Amino acid sequence: KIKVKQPVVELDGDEMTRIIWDKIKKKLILPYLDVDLKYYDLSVESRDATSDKITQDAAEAIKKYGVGIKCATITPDEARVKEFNLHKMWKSPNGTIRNILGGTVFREPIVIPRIPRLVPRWEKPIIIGRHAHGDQYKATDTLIPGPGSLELVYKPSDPTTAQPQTLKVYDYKGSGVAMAMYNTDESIEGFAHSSFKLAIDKKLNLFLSTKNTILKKYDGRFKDIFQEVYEAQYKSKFEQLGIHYEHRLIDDMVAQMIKSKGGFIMALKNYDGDVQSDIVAQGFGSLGLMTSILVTPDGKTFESEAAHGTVTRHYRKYQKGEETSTNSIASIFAWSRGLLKRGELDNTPALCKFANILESATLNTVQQDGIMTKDLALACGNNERSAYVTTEEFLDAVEKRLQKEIKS
Amino acid sequence: SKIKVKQPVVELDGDEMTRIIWDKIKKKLILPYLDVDLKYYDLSVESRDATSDKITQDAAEAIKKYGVGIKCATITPDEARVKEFNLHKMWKSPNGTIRNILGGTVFREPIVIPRIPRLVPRWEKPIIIGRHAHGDQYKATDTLIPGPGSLELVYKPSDPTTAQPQTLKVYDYKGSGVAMAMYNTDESIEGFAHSSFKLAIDKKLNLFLSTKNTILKKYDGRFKDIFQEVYEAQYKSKFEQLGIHYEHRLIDDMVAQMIKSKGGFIMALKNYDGDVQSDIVAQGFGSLGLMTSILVTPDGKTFESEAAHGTVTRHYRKYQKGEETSTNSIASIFAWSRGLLKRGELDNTPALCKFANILESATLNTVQQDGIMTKDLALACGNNERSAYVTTEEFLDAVEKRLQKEI
Repeated sequence: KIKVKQPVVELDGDEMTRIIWDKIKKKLILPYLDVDLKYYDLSVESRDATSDKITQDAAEAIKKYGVGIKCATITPDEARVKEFNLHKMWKSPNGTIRNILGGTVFREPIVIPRIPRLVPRWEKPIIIGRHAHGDQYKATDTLIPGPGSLELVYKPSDPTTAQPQTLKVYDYKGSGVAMAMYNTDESIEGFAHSSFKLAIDKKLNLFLSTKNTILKKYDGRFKDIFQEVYEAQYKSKFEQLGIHYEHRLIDDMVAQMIKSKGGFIMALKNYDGDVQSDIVAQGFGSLGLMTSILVTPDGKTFESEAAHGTVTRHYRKYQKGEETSTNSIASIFAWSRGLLKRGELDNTPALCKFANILESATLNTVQQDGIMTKDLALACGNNERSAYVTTEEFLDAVEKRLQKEIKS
Repeated sequence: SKIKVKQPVVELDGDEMTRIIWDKIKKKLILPYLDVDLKYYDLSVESRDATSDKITQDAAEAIKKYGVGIKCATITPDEARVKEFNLHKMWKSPNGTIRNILGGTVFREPIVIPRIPRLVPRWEKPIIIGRHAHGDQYKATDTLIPGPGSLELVYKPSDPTTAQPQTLKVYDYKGSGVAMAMYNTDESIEGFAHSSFKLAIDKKLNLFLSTKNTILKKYDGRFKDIFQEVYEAQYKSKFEQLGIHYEHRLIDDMVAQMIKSKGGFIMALKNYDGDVQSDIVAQGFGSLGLMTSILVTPDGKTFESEAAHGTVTRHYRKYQKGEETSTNSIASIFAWSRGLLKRGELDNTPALCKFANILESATLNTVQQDGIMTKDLALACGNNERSAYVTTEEFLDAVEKRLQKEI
């Protein structure tokens, strides 16, 4: 058994992804690793009970130990709130964790050669650096009942060092909606730093995307700080490596991305990184083939998460005792990438090496042995029922592939 | 000879290379065949500067006065542009100003030339984006925060009897940063709704509203709620009879699904999303240039047909030196034809609608059948050599030649 030097923070999730999660742990991880798992249950029932405090505790534990691994959770809506006697419509646990940790959520596709790419030219991986902090995800929005004035008001704590601002937003002549959001220079700076370090580390071109021609101050800040940071510590390293940094308007970027062959990093603001993430994932093959990892600017805190959401459809079938074919690759990779970041901080090559053949064994099950879940089988245009295996059958096959590739 | 257009048309001139092809189109493909009174508004950078951007204001009002506006691509100035042009102020995007004054929805769909390869192979049917043309980030107030302090969204109602004042805490800064507020009205969302549903019925297509209502529960919730209310009130029945469906989606689901789809549906989108996604769609179908963009109003009496692909100076700079140029004009031609189509529909002038359809037909056949195309479409087809494409003037000459035949 490989000794993990430091404990790992484990965040458990909901429904089908939770059922899959437990088997990954007990079969693909625990048998091979002596690891101290700090368990935090982020299920809807656990969150509702603790009044969502568990999410905060879990986030703070990741801050303490350095590495967190998270299972897919459900963000409750009106429908689920009514069915599962929920106190309120609890905020996204991912949003809460991201806000506490801050930084950048790096998302890139899990490339399986056999899978058809919906955007054929995309040969090389596209990495998305989604700023994890604020904007829409920490926004204040409200209904405007009728005619009136809307104002943005800033009051400095120290009126001697800074000035007050009362900016005219809008004069309503009827009912409508109003929202305000924010971000800090500290957070945008960390976002930049991580974007530049990954570009250097992975030898790729970096593109920041905003809309600074429309939002001159809010987006211009993203552009200015990035260029500031680039000139501060990264100019030489970029020139020596032969890679380029460039700011573009979100129009050019997304368009040039569709037209490209891939092979570059797109640093995106919280919202854009969220939307484009799925475009990229889907373009490369499927939503279920994408890693997602939160990194802090200091390079010591990590949160590896299962990107794909859990479908209730598969869960009910499972509760009825019917068979399921839910992919577990995203969940498996959540573990492996988390275990990698753990091994690099602790300086444990055995752990690093283990996580690599774990990934290798999972991908080879699909690529080499043709054993896969329904979604991939269909993506390959394999309409036969005998084309795919069950949820359980897939995981068992990966277990045996793990055993095989460990000994060879 | 020369079809008589009853009502005058408002024309907005633009910048750089697009301005040059604009004039070449007008003089060769438009003026020789129509008796049009063109209300001319120069929306170039130098023109807007000199008038302190009031010419953009004038043009928007003219469009509302007459009904149909045809606009050329313009420069939205930035730091570099201010330096190169000696601008007095970094003028707001004219498009934003125009759309704010007129309101409504901008409809965008690819101009499909089957010979041109699709970057998203499965896209066999046009995807139409219905972009909300009103507020949000295109009428927002943003600012810089120098240090620690509070940030509040303050609302004071005009009638303190029907509404309560709102003072909401947005943030307490512990450092320097950025703040911004944006808005939208129910009246504008209702117009967005009506335009979207009407189109879906007109074209017999499924309609999907995308939103981030899981995060912006009140703001984005209002979009979903109004659309749904409008659907049930006067469109649900019609949709069911046609075998089409309206559905509200999360922006995450929709784009992923769109990329996965075979196409052939309308995508109602908020201002920002419409801007971003329409360029993705245009690109996926083959070329960013091959795209129509027309703003409509809920009442059905005002239109703004536009060229939305920008100007891209790299060709204009070659025009300055007297060098050769191969810029695509299909988009700018379609801006005219679509405008005149709306003009013809309004005036009940069948001969104009007929001329506009032939103009489109000729323009497209020049590429599809005869193989005459500009540098950009040639590279899309996958041919690097020079003899693969023609010059800017050559393409327009070819279109004109084919225009004269099909008449």
